[PDB]
Amino acid sequence: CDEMVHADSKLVSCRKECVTTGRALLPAVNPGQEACLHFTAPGSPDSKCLKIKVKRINLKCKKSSSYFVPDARSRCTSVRRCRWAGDCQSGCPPHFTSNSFSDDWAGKMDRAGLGFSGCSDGCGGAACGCFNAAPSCIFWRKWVENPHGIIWKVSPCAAWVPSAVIELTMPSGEVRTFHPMSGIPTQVFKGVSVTYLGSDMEVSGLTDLCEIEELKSKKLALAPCNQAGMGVVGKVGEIQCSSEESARTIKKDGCIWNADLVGIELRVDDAVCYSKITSVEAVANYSAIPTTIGGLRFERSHDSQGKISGSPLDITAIRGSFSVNYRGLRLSLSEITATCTGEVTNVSGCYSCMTGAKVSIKLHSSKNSTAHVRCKGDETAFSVLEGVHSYTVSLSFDHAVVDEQCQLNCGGHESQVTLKGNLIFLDV
Amino acid sequence: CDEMVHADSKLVSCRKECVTTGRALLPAVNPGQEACLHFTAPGSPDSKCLKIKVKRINLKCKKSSSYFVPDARSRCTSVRRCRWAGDCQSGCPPHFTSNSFSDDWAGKMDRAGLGFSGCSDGCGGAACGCFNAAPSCIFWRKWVENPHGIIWKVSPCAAWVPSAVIELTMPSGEVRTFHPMSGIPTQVFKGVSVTYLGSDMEVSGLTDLCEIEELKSKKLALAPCNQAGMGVVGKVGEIQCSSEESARTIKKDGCIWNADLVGIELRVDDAVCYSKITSVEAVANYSAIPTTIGGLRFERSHDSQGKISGSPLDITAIRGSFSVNYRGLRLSLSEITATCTGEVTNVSGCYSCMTGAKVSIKLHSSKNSTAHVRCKGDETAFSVLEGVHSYTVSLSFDHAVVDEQCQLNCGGHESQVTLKGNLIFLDV
Amino acid sequence: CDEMVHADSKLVSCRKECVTTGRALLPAVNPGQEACLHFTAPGSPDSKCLKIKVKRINLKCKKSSSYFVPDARSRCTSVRRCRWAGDCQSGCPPHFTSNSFSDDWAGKMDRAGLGFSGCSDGCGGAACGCFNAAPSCIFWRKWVENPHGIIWKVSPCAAWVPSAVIELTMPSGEVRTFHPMSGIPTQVFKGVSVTYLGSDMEVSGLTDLCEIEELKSKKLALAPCNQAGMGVVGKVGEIQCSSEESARTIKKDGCIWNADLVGIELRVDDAVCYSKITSVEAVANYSAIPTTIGGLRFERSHDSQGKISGSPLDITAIRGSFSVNYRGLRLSLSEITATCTGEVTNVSGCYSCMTGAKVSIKLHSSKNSTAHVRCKGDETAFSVLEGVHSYTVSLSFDHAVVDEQCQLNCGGHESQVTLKGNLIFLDV
Ligand SMILES: *[C@@H]1O[C@H](CO)[C@@H](O)[C@H](O)[C@H]1NC(C)=O
Ligand SMILES: *[C@@H]1O[C@H](CO)[C@@H](O)[C@H](O)[C@H]1NC(C)=O
Ligand SMILES: *[C@@H]1O[C@H](CO)[C@@H](O)[C@H](O)[C@H]1NC(C)=O
Ligand SMILES: [Cl-]
Repeated sequence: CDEMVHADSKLVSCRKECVTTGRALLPAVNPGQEACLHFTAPGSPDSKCLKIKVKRINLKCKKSSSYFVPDARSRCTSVRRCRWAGDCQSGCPPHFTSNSFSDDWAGKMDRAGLGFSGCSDGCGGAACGCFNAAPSCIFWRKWVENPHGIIWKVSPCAAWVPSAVIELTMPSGEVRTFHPMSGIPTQVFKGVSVTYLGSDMEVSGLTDLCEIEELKSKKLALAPCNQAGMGVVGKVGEIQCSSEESARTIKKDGCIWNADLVGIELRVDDAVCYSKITSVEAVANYSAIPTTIGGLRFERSHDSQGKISGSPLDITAIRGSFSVNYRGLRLSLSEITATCTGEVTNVSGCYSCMTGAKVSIKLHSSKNSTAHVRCKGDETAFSVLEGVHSYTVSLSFDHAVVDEQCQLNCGGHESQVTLKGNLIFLDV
Repeated sequence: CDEMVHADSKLVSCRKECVTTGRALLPAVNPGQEACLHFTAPGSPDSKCLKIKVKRINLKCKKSSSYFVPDARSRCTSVRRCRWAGDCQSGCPPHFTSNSFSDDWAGKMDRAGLGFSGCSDGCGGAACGCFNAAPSCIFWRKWVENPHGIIWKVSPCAAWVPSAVIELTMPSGEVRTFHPMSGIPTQVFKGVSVTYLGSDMEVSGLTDLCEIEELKSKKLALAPCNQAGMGVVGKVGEIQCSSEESARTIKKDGCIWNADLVGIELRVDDAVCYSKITSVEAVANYSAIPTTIGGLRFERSHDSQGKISGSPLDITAIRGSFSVNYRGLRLSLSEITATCTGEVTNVSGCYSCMTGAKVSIKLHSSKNSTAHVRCKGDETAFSVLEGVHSYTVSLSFDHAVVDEQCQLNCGGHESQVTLKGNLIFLDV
Repeated sequence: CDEMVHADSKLVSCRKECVTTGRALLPAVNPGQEACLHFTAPGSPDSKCLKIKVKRINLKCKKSSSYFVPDARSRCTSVRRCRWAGDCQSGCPPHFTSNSFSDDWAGKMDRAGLGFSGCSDGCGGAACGCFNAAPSCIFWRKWVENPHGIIWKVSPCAAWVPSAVIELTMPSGEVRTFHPMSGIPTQVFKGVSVTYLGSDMEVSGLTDLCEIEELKSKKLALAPCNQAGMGVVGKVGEIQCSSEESARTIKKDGCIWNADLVGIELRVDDAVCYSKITSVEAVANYSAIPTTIGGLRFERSHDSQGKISGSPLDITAIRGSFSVNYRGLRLSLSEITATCTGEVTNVSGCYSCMTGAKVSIKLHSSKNSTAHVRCKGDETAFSVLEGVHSYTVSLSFDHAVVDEQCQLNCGGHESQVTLKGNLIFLDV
């Protein structure tokens, strides 16, 4: 097993009772690493074997206020009336503001729909067909509608919190996998308890991301977005609604937007509509779960405290700590370093991209361990299994043609592998 | 007294002036947790008691450049002059640019204020009241003003750093509360010194936030904003000024903006003003201190290193570490586990929101300790005091009606509590 | 030789054979701090000296998808044709959309460039030079182009990862300097190995930054930007291209933009172009490296991964951890505390700014150590050398005139220093 215990002590704890007790500290346990502790009673040379393993440490999205986003399509129309016809009596009437409708539009329109209307001056003379010679009125409105009724629920991730899953193997052979309470001792067997002291992750300053979920396809995505109530043009949430029903038809009462998302000019007798709306569907496709951002792999979650869980691809970039309290027993450790040799089969993917290149490598390891791969461009560490298995790791490059040598290491035994491949650049 | 010492050692330290010394390691102490260390001399058979407690670990806003924002109101005006009247003598004069003013606007306008002017062509013939038939001139200006003179100071938080407040109890009973220097030993009494080794915090990737302060009400807020010199439309700082005085009237001499924050459409005989300005008063009211963002509660600070200090609601998400060096003394520990039972009195607030629901719980604790509450949807941990006291904890829910059971745990003694209440969804 | 070892233990390590081994834990080592370990054999007076030092811990930009940004300038043109001249036969022809070009534009236009065209009505009657009285047609196009051919490559930093550099001094005096792999033991000499357990940095929630590099000057900057494919107006990346070739002339096949970055006002016979494009050169100039953001100094990197390395100015805000495994040897430590006295020579710079004021201080230290400076306005810590040297440190103030007392400390020896200076406020 692995070298995980880095401190062992005999302590005198009191309440006035006082008992001599043993206490071991495991300060840095990466996921996949395993400690094997043996406890021997005074009378019997037999040892009880306890195994302590960090199965996984998940990053959980700590959400802010959620909102809904419709699949918006731009729309507009316009009608012109002479200076003595219709509502246009001596210019634009004062009541025709941004939420006004004209009876001369004749097109099917949602009176409760989200949009922006207005009155403006048009051509006047008889050369454009008006008895009056002064300029006329052009009643126009630009608005958005949601055909197909596609809706996403957007939840910005205000922060990310580690959630550990530990695996403890009893001397009886029973395996207990659970999310531990930090600082709370877990009684494993007679005289011995295990306490999870907390988690550490070396990745910091993660860019702002949001959980995006389509309400009737249930597909998940993770991408930047606006906070609830914000409408910065160019991001998901520029059009947002406070409920699913409001987003179904984009109603005024529940949705907000920036009216400049639809461009409208005013010609003599028509209007051209220029959609400036950012496609939420295109963002959901590009950022679809599973995805890799900032060296963190984000996938669908196996628990209920968040549908998305994250973890670094470099397995040594996140760690747990343990305290083992044992009384009436003597501690011994099972420790051996690992060895591994490797060959890389293919190197494909993209360079200077968010995902990073994909390096395929087959590797034989003497035991379950952690393999390290270090190039001049990037480094990573991943868990490997005993025997011969193939692995696909993510390494970043900044050039198209890759032909360099990198180092491979398990437990201090260093080897070399050959990366030969070609990478592409993604469009924006 | 809690279980905080996880390693104790006897060392041989030299300077060669070699001395045998003891050193205890406290690697993970949450705020509210407390260690009790007893030291006995080889001669005297009784102990001196030293108590080490992490009172608080505060997150301090590491500010970038600050700026000032006014309570801005959109505004514009326009006048139309025939081609042989007024300054319009030969169409729009080239000198009349974005900072030019017309003496015909007839408004008590601030000629030093931030805004944008311009001249455009209008209706020409006698059909719109001009003897000349060539097209007239429209002198217009869109600008922004600050009635009531309300100003906010905005300081973007480029990063957050932990600031620990530790509390040492001497055998004399004297309590010393101070912010320790990491790595600097603090002499407590004869032969013993304690050293703070640093702080750890698990919440990562916190969204960009800014300290916002009203200048003559002093009320604080924490919300997203532009950096200094940036003017993204839709966030605080779209209009920003380099001094309090320039923001009082929004002077062009010290303020910057995007002129598209105000839309102006030119029609004959008047112009309509489209306000696209984000209400800073609306943002500061919603994000008012105290506020809870991403599992962190931000409140007014008790020190002088910034007016806002943050801390995780789950107190086990932040921790400090100590080293205790003792010479000529034998270390013994006071350690006892806590038990608690509780009942939940009220469950109110919102769901799927930034702050989270509020769970009120009466709890009896056998000692100062940490209580854990784990539900199927969320989990938290909070400090409790000895005896019967009431607490208000924040738990997140994604549905309106809450009627479920959750687990309560102090020191590995688990009981159950029932949550009943109704929650509302926040509007954007 | 500082006090870095906080735990030493004797362990029984097995693989049926077992062996007794010593293991020392160094849980918190700041940059510049050094541990001195001495190993003696039971029957031998020969002592072997081992020095463990953290040279520095660097933050590395974990890059997202890269893109290219040109130095764009606004441009537009316009022509007007009477109702029966040119393409204007029956009003504006429908086949003239945003990507159309009129053959009557005088200046030569890049028909493959990025821009936006359109047809609009204008003055009609003989008062503006047309026989027909119906409104004429105005053919216009607003676009951007890249004179001088200046291009930047932008790489958003999705996250930051620490990268430690340690140096080990052998008993032979040899110094071995390398970036360690976390968890991999480094054999130093017979019976002793050193393992790096990981890095902790207390700075969290760092604002989103991007690496900006001019392709032909190689100058670097670090500033906020748009993600790849995003075009929020007001940030770097509002105009972005997927290749250096597309950015050389701002072609449409590879670049994207928001057409509202160029404003066009169509008047009777001319067109005026309004540029609201954010100057990238101004951002790269202001944010040029080396720069200080959020208490972290970002400088040109000395390694191969990334051109930029970050590190806290407060050296106690980042730390490494070591484990020393030694067999058949007894451990003894060399530990001396430091003393230092100092006086500040000059206090200049800005207040309420991202960089903070710069404080120059001459300081006499008895050894290599860490000096702490505590004011009521700010606190920092920096590495000092043995002897008398001058240091420049960054401390933050919120007022213009500084007249306050501050405290200096090395190894628990506290004195006082008197900062006096004047600071200025930066414009937006
Ligand atoms: C190695 O890992 C595999 C899969 O997790 C497991 O089945 C096997 O028992 C492990 N080997 C050990 C624990 O020796
Ligand atoms: C429990 O905490 C309170 C306030 O934090 C303190 O006054 C009291 O002395 C503590 N009880 C102990 C240390 O036994
Ligand atoms: C002090 O630091 C300097 C520079 O880091 C180094 O050259 C010198 O050897 C150090 N002194 C020691 C290790 O005693
Ligand atoms: Cl972080």
